Amino acid sequence: MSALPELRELIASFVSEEPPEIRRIRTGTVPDLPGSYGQYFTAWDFSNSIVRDYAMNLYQLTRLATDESVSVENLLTVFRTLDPIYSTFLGYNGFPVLAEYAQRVGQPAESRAELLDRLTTFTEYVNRLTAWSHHYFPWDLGVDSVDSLGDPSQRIPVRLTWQPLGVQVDAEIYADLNPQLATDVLKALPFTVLQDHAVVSGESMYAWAPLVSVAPTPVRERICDAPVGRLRFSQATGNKVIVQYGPTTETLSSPVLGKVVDSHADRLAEVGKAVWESTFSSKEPVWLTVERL
Amino acid sequence: MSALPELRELIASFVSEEPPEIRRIRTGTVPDLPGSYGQYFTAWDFSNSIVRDYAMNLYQLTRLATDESVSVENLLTVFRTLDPIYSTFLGYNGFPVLAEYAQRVGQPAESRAELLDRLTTFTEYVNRLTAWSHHYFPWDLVDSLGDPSQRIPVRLTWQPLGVQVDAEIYADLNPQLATDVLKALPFTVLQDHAVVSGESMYAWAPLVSVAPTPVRERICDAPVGRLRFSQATGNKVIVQYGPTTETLSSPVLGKVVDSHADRLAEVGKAVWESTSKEPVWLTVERL
Repeated sequence: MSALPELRELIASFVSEEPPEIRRIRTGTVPDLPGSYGQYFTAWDFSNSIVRDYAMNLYQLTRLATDESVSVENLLTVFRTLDPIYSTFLGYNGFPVLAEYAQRVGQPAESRAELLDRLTTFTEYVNRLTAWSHHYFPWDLGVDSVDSLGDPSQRIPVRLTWQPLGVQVDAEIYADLNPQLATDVLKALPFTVLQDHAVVSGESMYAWAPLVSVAPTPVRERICDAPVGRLRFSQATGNKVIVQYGPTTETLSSPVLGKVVDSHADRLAEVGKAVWESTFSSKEPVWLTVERL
Repeated sequence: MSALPELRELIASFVSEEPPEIRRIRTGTVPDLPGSYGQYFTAWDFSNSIVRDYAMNLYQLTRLATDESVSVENLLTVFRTLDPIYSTFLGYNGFPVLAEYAQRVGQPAESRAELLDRLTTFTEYVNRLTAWSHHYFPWDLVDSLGDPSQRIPVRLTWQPLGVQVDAEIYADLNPQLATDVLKALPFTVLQDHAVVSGESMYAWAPLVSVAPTPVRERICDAPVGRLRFSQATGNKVIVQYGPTTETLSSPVLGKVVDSHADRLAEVGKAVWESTSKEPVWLTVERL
């Protein structure tokens, strides 16, 4: 069935509409008034950061609900230690409903039924809150080929569309490299989600996709070593579809999803300039649509 | 024997000196130059936040090694699942040694004592990295319960302010917590101010108490002069000298006597601006 049905309508509402929480935090109208000495930028820094790291904790707890070596009640114990501290502080720092649903996950309700699904739903919920926080946070104040490796018949064509940019690139999903990962993304297609730029990785863009893929990733590519047009699906940082359009420095391995065709790789730099303008200063909503051709 | 004595040497040195990582991140001397565009404040904002939120993960894992229902094979599984995304990103974002010692904690610790000490040593290591990052981060952009005779006096002195209050630790309310805190006396650690609660000051103490805390007080309900030892947010001693808004309940460690509570407002005024990022030291000692 549905773990927390009231959450699924909230995940559906927040893929397109801004959550009231991100608004009250960014406008300094959080009810309890967090922040020291007349100012709320520091509490803003703690809401942006804690809601982000909480989401990383929740995702790995979702991956743990799949591990059968870890006992079910043992996992419920682990969840009822790290989650509480993050929840009640987020409940005080502008995320009250996030705090309330966290206790509902920390319940001995059944086993696995209320472990995997509950986290999945809640993890997708907190990743959507983190998506809007990353968008509306004032960052302005401060080898061999994997593309060749693989059956050419397992390439699934997709088109990326940025509005109101009006730009469309054509990409290719690598479905034989990470089978279940590609299946998890194609079953979520099509989706239109807010587009944001990477803030530490360099010339890269990521958008939180509406899914919680727990699929294995046998093929992973180092980010800094990714070609122009690289499609990556980072499950650990919030199930994001990442499009790299230039040089990046992050040396970590992220799952490989595919790549934009070379004829359309020239149009990614302009979109990245506009999307960086969307995350760094303007805060103007640039939407991304991934769809199957 | 300690699990990682070379880490214990780093924890001892960082009480008075700034870690070499915290220096380069605050100055933008990270080797691969992280951060988008030409600015590095985002890499700074991520290093301060990720290492602060990582220490909380490490502390609850340290508390999980006391749970005997969770097996050492199971705690190592939750470690080898939740740790990498935080350790490898920190290793790239200016904490390479933190990444190195993180895998060494996830080894097949033959015993729960072996794994727990790896956690306790590493938790204090990351807690001091969070302490110096919190100090140099540009943010400018129940008393009647128990018996009085069951309470131990201490003396707090802030340099170079020269301000000295006399406090009283309630050793009967949270016995294990108070015992674990007194064992660190005397200690001189950097004093910082709270940035989200209100008029409060905390300083990271050189210990990792996982002692039970039966008596916890809501911060918004805490009187002026309240001594709190929050184990979850990095084992720091907190002195509230004015109004606070945080509604979370932190363990009660003691309180500065009413006679010297008039002297706390001045220190907090010269500590809020110190967190200017100018260092201020705190010495707590047994009288």
